[PDB]
Amino acid sequence: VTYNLEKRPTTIVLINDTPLNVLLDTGADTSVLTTAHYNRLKYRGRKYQGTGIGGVGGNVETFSTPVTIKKKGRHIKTRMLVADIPVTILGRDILQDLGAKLVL
Amino acid sequence: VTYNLEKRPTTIVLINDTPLNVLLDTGADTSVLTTAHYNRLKYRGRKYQGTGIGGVGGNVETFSTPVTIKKKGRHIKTRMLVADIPVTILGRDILQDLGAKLVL
Ligand SMILES: CC[C@H](NC(=O)C[C@H](O)[C@H](CC(C)C)NC(=O)[C@@H](NC(=O)[C@H](Cc1cccc2ccccc12)NC(C)=O)C(C)C)C(=O)N[C@@H](Cc1cccc2ccccc12)C(N)=O
Repeated sequence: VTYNLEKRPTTIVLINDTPLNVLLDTGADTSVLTTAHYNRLKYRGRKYQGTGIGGVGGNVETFSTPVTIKKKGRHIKTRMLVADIPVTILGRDILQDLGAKLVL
Repeated sequence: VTYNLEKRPTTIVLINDTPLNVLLDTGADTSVLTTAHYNRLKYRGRKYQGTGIGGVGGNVETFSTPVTIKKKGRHIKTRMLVADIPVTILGRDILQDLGAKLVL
């Protein structure tokens, strides 16, 4: 599917068997699940301490956690960061894995 | 051109006749020039007070300024926000104008 950017590009993905609406963000180097979302997952793996991320408002502490993402018939097994951010974002690391491309 | 997201999707655009490397960010609702970049523009228009933007680290104050952007043979005349952020970002407002699309 093609997102023309009239609205924020969001889609539902299954993370640890829980359908979540996520933002597809080419400006995010890495993917981050909101703490609220991490707490609603049907299954959770261990929490590994992380070393933060930065954005427009400064830096925020993170932890990392193992997840399985299902979308586009792919089963991706990776680590995602967790942080108190406003929305769950799929960044370049997972976007590359799913085959997403930005065309200008 | 197609960005496969192995690296941050950046490109050079001319803003007020000044070539700048900008980040193409589908996660940004609106475009923001860094203060450093605004100060290096060959030409600058008036500054209009704005009402901030938010991101991962909280909110940051902004002002808006009229600009002309040239890229892909288009001449776009619009307003961009200015703020002390780490990089200049072209968000959905300008991305839509240039015809960019994200494909998943
Ligand atoms: C972890 C992600 C980080 N990237 C980023 O923060 C860049 C990424 O596009 C982010 C997603 C947004 C969703 C947090 N975008 C923004 O912050 C943009 N905000 C908006 O559009 C808001 C959206 C927004 C705000 C509030 C609530 C929202 C609820 C739902 C949806 C959107 C929401 N609208 C407004 C009107 O306030 C700004 C750029 C215009 C990142 O890649 N960090 C890097 C490198 C880095 C370090 C320091 C500062 C950076 C600043 C920008 C990009 C990268 C930066 C890293 N390695 O840590």
